[PDB]
Amino acid sequence: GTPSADQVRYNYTELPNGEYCYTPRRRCTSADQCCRPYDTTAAFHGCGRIWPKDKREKVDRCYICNNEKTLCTSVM
Repeated sequence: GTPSADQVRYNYTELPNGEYCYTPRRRCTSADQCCRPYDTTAAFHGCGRIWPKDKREKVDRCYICNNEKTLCTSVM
């Protein structure tokens, strides 16, 4: 029932640029690049900063949270 790291997981997919996807907590340019969540029905993708650490450098990074938006990938 409760949220878990499994909810903020990701799945390996193919991108239009020829690559697969950019790992989480990695500097990206477009959300589409950021690896999508393992369960699109229980999570979403996007490029930004969901932590104070990334805010310091001010650099958009791949992130993945659950549908409940209660749990998200680690900061490190």
